[PDB]
Amino acid sequence: TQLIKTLNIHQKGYVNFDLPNPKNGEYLLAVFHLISGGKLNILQAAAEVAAESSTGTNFNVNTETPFSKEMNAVVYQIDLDQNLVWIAYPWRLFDRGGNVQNILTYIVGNVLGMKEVSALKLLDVWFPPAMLEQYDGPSYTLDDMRKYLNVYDRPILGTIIKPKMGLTSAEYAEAAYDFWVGGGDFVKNDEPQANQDFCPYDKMVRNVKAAMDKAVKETGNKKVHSFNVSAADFDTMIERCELIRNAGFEPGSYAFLIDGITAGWMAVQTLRRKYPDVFIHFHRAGHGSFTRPENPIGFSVLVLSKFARLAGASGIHTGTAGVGKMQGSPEEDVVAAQNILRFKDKGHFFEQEWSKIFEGDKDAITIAQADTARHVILEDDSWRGVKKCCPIISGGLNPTLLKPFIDVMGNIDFITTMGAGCHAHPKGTTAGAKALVQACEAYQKGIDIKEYAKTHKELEEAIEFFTK
Amino acid sequence: TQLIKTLNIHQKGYVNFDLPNPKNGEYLLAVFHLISGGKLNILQAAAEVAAESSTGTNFNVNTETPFSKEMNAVVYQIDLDQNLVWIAYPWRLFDRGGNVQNILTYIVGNVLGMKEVSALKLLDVWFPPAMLEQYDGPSYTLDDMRKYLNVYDRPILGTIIKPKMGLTSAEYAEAAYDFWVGGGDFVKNDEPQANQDFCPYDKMVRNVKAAMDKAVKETGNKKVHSFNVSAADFDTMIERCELIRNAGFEPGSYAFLIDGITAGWMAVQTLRRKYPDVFIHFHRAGHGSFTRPENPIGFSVLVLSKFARLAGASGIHTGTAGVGKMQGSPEEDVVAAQNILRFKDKGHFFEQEWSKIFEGDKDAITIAQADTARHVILEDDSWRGVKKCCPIISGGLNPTLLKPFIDVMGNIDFITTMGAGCHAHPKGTTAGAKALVQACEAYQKGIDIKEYAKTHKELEEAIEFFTK
Amino acid sequence: RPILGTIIKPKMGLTSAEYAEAAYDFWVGGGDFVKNDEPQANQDFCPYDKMVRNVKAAMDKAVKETGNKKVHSFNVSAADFDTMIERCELIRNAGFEPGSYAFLIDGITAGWMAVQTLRRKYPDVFIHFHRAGHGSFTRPENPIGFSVLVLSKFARLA
Amino acid sequence: TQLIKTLNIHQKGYVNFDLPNPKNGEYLLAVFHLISGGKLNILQAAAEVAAESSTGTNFNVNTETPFSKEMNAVVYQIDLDQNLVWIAYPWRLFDRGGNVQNILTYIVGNVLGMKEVSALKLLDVWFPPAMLEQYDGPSYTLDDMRKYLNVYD
Ligand SMILES: O=C(O)[C@@](O)(COP(=O)(O)O)[C@H](O)[C@H](O)COP(=O)(O)O
Ligand SMILES: O=C(O)[C@@](O)(COP(=O)(O)O)[C@H](O)[C@H](O)COP(=O)(O)O
Ligand SMILES: [Mg+2]
Ligand SMILES: [Mg+2]
Ligand SMILES: [Mg+2]
Ligand SMILES: [Mg+2]
Repeated sequence: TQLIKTLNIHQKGYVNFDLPNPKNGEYLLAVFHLISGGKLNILQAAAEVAAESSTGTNFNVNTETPFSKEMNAVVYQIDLDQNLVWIAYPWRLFDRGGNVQNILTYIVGNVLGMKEVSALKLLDVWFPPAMLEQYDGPSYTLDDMRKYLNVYDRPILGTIIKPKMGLTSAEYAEAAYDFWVGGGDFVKNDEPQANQDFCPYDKMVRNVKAAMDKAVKETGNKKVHSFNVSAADFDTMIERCELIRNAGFEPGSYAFLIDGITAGWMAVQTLRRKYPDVFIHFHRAGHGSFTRPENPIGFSVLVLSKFARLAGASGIHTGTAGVGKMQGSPEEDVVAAQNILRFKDKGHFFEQEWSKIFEGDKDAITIAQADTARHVILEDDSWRGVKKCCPIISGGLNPTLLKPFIDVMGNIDFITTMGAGCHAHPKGTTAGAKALVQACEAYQKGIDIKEYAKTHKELEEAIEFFTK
Repeated sequence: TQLIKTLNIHQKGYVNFDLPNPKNGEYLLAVFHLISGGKLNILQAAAEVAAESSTGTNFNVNTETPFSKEMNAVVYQIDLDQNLVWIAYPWRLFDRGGNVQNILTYIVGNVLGMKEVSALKLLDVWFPPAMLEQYDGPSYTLDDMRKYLNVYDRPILGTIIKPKMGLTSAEYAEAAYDFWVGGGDFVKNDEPQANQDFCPYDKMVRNVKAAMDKAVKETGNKKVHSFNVSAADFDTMIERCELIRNAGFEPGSYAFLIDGITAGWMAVQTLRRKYPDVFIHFHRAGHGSFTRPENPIGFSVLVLSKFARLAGASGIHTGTAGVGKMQGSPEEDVVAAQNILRFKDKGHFFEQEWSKIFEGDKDAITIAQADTARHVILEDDSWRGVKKCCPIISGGLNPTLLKPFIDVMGNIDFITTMGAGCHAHPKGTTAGAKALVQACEAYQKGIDIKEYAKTHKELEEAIEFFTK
Repeated sequence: RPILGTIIKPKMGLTSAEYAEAAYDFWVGGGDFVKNDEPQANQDFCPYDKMVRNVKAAMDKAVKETGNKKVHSFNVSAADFDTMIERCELIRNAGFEPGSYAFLIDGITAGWMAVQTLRRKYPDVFIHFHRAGHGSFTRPENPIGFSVLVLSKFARLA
Repeated sequence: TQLIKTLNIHQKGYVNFDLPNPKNGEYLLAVFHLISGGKLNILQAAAEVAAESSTGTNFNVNTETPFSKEMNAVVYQIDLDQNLVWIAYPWRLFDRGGNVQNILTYIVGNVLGMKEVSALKLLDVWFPPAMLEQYDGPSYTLDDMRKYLNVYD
């Protein structure tokens, strides 16, 4: 009321507390933690943020048409105690053809640089079904990799080949084989692993193909390697992708890892569209400045995961919820993982149903019940909703912390990669992989890891090394 | 000394205070503001940051080869009062072929997410000449656009067509013509301006071509439009680029604008390599979470500008140094602009010469003296050094603030775009452009804007509107 | 007068820009001929294409400044034929003035087949026979081998 | 010691007897039987050979960068009785793409023609695994021909 009266003529055009239905399908919804930078109240700063993020500037321009005002972002709700502002963005503003970076430019672009706000954090977003129809979403999912690996009822066990850099193609392939033949299913390139002169990319791909062939023949179990395809340009990325394709691995045995933050959302969308049959591994390296709680300006991990799911990433790192070495808590990481893995989640502020069909459809209710029961959904009915994005759990994880994270995760529908958790095991990479599989089996059987390690030497050695 | 003794075996491998020559060409140099997250001193947290950013993890992995330890990032200097840590990264770690996002993944990637640090801000970086040889740098520069525009001895005057979104192709072209025929040289797409359904991209390009043709014929002066080519994927971006190319504009009359942060560094490098003859307009929308001083985790504006120059961007927004609406001060913005515009700058912590030749070369000294004298350098001798990256000054700027920013800028070698400074002028876009040109002429003649506006109605109206 | 030439020292370790700068420094100082050192190739710190482009720019600058033509001898010895011809075509499509570039081949290490292939594919290009490794054949301290005269005669025949 | 003190400034950049790990993977190792050709001792001749076979000449050139010194071949060991010199060549010097004749041009190229040495025989070389990854190696082997011929034992 009073804050509305404090608004000038320009700011009033971007504030509508009497918006009749924010969830009518015309508006993406964004909740911002907002603290003004000085001399502006919360509502004035929110109006400036909405103008700078939809259509306007610090002033009313004389070129403003009545049609332009329809595209205005409007503040439709404010919590004064929490400093929360809700903004409805007409998704007509966004670039057509499922352009996610255009959305990020609108909502988490210039507004982060504004001195009018001392804190601007996009906590959550809500995608209407009409807007959700515009975007690709995932095409390859965790269920497809589960089918390829024949891994069900447990998290897909993965590793990151440590050292991060400095190994040759032969050494990297040897480490990948050592993890694979030890029982591990998933091996990923470290995020900066690329065509370095001491580890050439084609040699690395060929050696990884040979190592995976040997591991598959020895264990009788399929294996998956996630190749980092982040390059200087598109041509190098697609050349590396085609090099992986023409190796040639079995279909499903390789995933395309892209550094989403650094390489860009364009690279993620290009990989998703060019290779819909390949698991797109979204690596979120560099996300911290956006998502760290110490940083007042940015967007939450939940928003990043939601936009990664929208962009078509098959999976994205979500965080260990403070169990690992990455910041910082379960309330962000587990919530984001549930939101990207579930057909419907809470989440932080918006009830996000990833269905693209009518709200009260009986088939939608059946799909939600099946998704809650952990059955595969959207296989023959992919039009109904967005496919799930697989959470990927990494960062300072050893087998001893496998059970606690699941205790925070609430489920086992995720890929877990442990670089130092296995390669820093005193008895080698294969011993670390065996210890990880032993910890997973102990969790599956309900046996405590200390009790389980009495008959499993690798698990006991991992507990002894990783407890100090 | 004591902090070195506090280090364990793993951390000692990433700390070398006795590094004999950090500037030997083997190491990129990075200065980090670092505050530990808890239970770790400054040296321990710096060692973890260096390990996580070069080769290692929280532990020593048994796969580590002696060759791997050579690629270790080493902390070679620490200021305890300022909480500053210097890390030398062997640039052998970085992906070959001039991949900049690989560098960003190494140095400002995973380390931002580490809970071991409560503050981690990359304040500055230093590129050795041997490393600088590996990267493209700019190919089209501000000097080429100055030659095309026939604009010398004053900043290139530019505008952003406000409203940011909501105008049709005809209205946008009309606003661009109104600025161009008013004396303004440069018109840019707003950062999210793309193929929206109400402003189709091909229609916008054709209408902008017609408007620029009309403005060029009426004024007898060439004009430049910067088109936003940020798309969902590479194919859409190149389709829009080719659409601009086959419009067909005069060569030099169009620039390719890319949202570098959101669309990604891969898009910037791809635009640089595919179109070296086109001004690559780096728009840094979303940079704030990286660069805002309120955010303890990220990298400085200077580092972003330096990496944009390395990636081949012809120009990048640098900030109004607190004069405009964007945060927040001259010490970051002006320093970054000088570092990307000069052949050699201070800068924050490293003396960065952008020459790729011997440090004491007489020709290098002559080139530096010519660059200080504002002569065009590196035309016939582009091997010698990296071409300058033009600073672009935008954000809450009206003509009344044109003189003060130059007072902080120390030069007029920049493109200045004013969206609300001209389109919010009460007498229209052409009146705003005339007021901006009048303010520029008043600065060039030393006449105060209040004195100059007595014989120039547009400048007086702009002052009256923008002084309150 | 003899054609004045130089070899860019250091032999290795210079970037493409530093190499082109040294070549320009010799060229603008009155020197006519600049050659790749015999192992100078597509090293990671001095990429071959960047070296060729920078040498082309430096030769252009020296030619305009001095008003005299300049010649650079590029080492085209590679691992295989395909790499050698790729480097040769990279030199040709730089594109230098015809006669301003010579092809340097390590005739002993790379082999006589490389020398003959360079001669037959590029008869209009000066074939620079570098004889690195010849000493074991030609050193007087070595009782087994062949004289320098024999090596020169077979080079001229090839 | 005394041979180290006999060296000049130029030769000292190609002699490092305190090389910490010659087998760290950065260096191809070469052992040379070396007898100097007159007025140079074993260490000076070895330094000249290392300079001529990695980056240097008979003098210090003014174009030498600090990066260039990182590519210097260094004599890291000497057997005075056997006239043996160990030189660590950073394999960064070698042409990329598995170029073997480039390696031979470096190590057994110009140095054979030097008059500063009266005997220069490369007895042995050691390839680090990181260097060995760069090169092809045999693809068809004696085992393949044994399988084709059905000839074993
Ligand atoms: O390099 C690394 O740090 C990791 O490989 C983990 O290594 P360790 O498991 O051996 O520690 C992961 O890439 C990061 O955890 C990603 O972070 P996030 O999951 O938060 O996106
Ligand atoms: O939408 C905007 O906010 C602007 O068009 C400025 O508009 P006005 O000039 O009309 O205010 C610019 O894109 C930002 O300033 C970029 O910020 P930076 O220069 O810091 O990268
Ligand atoms: Mg990693
Ligand atoms: Mg139904
Ligand atoms: Mg010079
Ligand atoms: Mg030579």
